[PDB]
Amino acid sequence: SMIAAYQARCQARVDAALDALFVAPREELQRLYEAMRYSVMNGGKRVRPLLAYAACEALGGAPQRADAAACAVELIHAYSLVHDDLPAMDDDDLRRGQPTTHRAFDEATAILAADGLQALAFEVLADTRRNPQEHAVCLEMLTRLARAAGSAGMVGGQAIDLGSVGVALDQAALEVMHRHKTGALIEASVRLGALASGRAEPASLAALERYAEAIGLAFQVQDDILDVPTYPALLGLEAAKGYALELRDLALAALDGFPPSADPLRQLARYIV
Amino acid sequence: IAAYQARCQARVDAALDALFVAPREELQRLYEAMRYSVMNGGKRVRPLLAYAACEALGGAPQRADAAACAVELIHAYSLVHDDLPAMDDDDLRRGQPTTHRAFDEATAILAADGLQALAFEVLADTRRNPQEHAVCLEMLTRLARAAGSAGMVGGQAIDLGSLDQAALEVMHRHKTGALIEASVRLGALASGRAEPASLAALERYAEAIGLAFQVQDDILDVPTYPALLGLEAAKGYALELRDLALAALDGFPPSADPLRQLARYIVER
Ligand SMILES: CCCCCN(C)CCC(O)(P(=O)(O)O)P(=O)(O)O
Ligand SMILES: CCCCCN(C)CCC(O)(P(=O)(O)O)P(=O)(O)O
Ligand SMILES: CCCCCN(C)CCC(O)(P(=O)(O)O)P(=O)(O)O
Ligand SMILES: CCCCCN(C)CCC(O)(P(=O)(O)O)P(=O)(O)O
Ligand SMILES: CCCCCN(C)CCC(O)(P(=O)(O)O)P(=O)(O)O
Ligand SMILES: [Mg+2]
Ligand SMILES: [Mg+2]
Ligand SMILES: [Mg+2]
Ligand SMILES: [Mg+2]
Ligand SMILES: [Mg+2]
Ligand SMILES: [Mg+2]
Ligand SMILES: [Mg+2]
Ligand SMILES: [Mg+2]
Ligand SMILES: [Mg+2]
Repeated sequence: SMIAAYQARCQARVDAALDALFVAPREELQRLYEAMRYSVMNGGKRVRPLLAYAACEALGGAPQRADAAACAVELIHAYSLVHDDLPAMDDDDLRRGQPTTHRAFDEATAILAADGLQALAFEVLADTRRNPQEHAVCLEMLTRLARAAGSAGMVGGQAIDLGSVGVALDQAALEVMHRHKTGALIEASVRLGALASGRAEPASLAALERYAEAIGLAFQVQDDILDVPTYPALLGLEAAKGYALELRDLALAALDGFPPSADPLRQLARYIV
Repeated sequence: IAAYQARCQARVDAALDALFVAPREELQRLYEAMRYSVMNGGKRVRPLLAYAACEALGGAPQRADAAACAVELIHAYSLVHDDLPAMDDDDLRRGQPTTHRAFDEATAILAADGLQALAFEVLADTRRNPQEHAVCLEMLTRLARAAGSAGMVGGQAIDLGSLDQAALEVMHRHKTGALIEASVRLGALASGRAEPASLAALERYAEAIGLAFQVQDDILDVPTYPALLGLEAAKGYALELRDLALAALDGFPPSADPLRQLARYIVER
């Protein structure tokens, strides 16, 4: 499809940029940097960089402008996975059939590698060579990423998730959890791409945020459907399917008035379901 | 400078205290862990440095509030992770349960991850850190490079990956030097009066004191400086480091006295 090709292009672009980020400054840091590289260069689909690139092109921006945004979101994503896999959390030996970072290396090294990837995400956005936007915009990007990645966003989601082991969640609570744990970063990816366009305005940003909210949930509902507290458990399988379609429609409706260059976002919304 | 310290401490604690309000109820416990990890009665050396660097260059100290917060937030998150079972495995810090004991291990990992996000948030926030934009960006750049795999986190890995004196110093310069230097650099930037020669002088200062802390702590506890150099020679080196710090400040005006007093204080403990 058009979306499969767009994804492959986004993936190649962000991987080339990311690949350059993992050279140890000196020899004693080689293994730390190898763990960082292992944690990022893992053949991931790069959905968050796709969203950044696509939001940028949806507002008329050349996609290379969003390279730093794309790297930063993926660096936050990657660090999150390394921490999530740790024995204190999900305790997973494998991710996509490969040894998790703490399994490949060791637990200390994985914690640190990921800590350094979070630093690096902020580094790339603050770096005016790598992220050559107007200064006020670089700062806004950093602000939005920090709020999305932190205790009010993604890390908060993780805490909500750990804090409801034992509790039977209803749909509202499930959605609170999801909106933090994954929504915040998906929204930031769209917001930061849009900012990288050089043409953001408040109406277009707010529309793109409605898009991001809808697709972020649509991802979760559809994943649950395909794995068949989950959406099908709550609603039954057919009604979950209906809801996935309702979310796709909300996303497409949010893009009303956008030009043909927003097609990749429209295509993705449909693809998800 | 015990009184200057206590003032820096009260200033930064007031600003930090305001950062730990959970946006909603489901996040209360996370935010409590964050607070517990920061509001721990720490001496706030890094904020003292940021404030004092700012004043050394003629800047009113409140201009450095965000820098002070950011460096302390990085410092605090680093302690939580350093205390974990996979690293130093400490049950206590300053006689109190470590965050992973008071709460739980996942919560401690997460609380600290959110402190690191928050440090960058505070510097990028033009209300809390109201400098010129290019200066905000430069502060963020320097903190990110200092906190990350090329600085502080690198130092942790070097330590775990381990010694002659050169190698000990490589380790220290990453593990603690990078963040001490960033604290001084960020305060200096917050002054609005930074210039390259002064920034370079202040960096020499920070390099010297960072090491002076480590040398003197090893001396007092008697791969340590006394083991490596001999006890009396380590004492000599501590003085040498203090003098390098004071020399780096030669030609700064009287408002740099707090930095001078700290250099002496370190080696007089
Ligand atoms: C540490 C913050 C992570 C926030 C959510 N991540 C996407 C976690 C990764 C997951 O999607 P994954 O299935 O483990 O990949 P989880 O089910 O554990 O939530
Ligand atoms: C080895 C293949 C395992 C399953 C692969 N996907 C389900 C992983 C995607 C995820 O991590 P996510 O939480 O769905 O986004 P999941 O939890 O569904 O697994
Ligand atoms: C990422 C970790 C960087 C932290 C560097 N030090 C401040 C850690 C704390 C120590 O000083 P502490 O004595 O545990 O407080 P350490 O001796 O373990 O280095
Ligand atoms: C295996 C340790 C080699 C690194 C240097 N030290 C001896 C570690 C011990 C410390 O971190 P600790 O706080 O005493 O555990 P120190 O502050 O003495 O450096
Ligand atoms: C780099 C600033 C040093 C400030 C003094 N330290 C807190 C003294 C205590 C130590 O030596 P200790 O291992 O706690 O005894 P640390 O490793 O924490 O530095
Ligand atoms: Mg998980
Ligand atoms: Mg998991
Ligand atoms: Mg999962
Ligand atoms: Mg320790
Ligand atoms: Mg340690
Ligand atoms: Mg200590
Ligand atoms: Mg020491
Ligand atoms: Mg120690
Ligand atoms: Mg010791």
